[PDB]
Amino acid sequence: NFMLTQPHSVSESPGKTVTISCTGSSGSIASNYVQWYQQRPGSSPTTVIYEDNQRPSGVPDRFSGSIDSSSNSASLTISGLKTEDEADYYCQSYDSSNHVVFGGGTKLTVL
Repeated sequence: NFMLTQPHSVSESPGKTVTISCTGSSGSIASNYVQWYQQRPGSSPTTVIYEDNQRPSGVPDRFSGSIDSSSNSASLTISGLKTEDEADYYCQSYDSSNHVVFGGGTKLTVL
């Protein structure tokens, strides 16, 4: 029953850098690839990271993904924060049965 744990909320001011973490529980974060999605209200999720740290074409380079095996976590880091970045973010991976697992989500507020 691999699960992904995310904090509810983060906030930061425009131009600064914010980090959203996603910690593996009942399994290792490194066993399967982590994706990150941006999602606005009533809209489908947008991929901002796949395969732990790959950006889809078009996604600004201020979005970066990483893995910290020592904390069993993955992180989405957003630098040079913009107002348009205010949104929900979900990490996502797979359990030992290759079924999809989502983090609980984080709301980013740009102050």
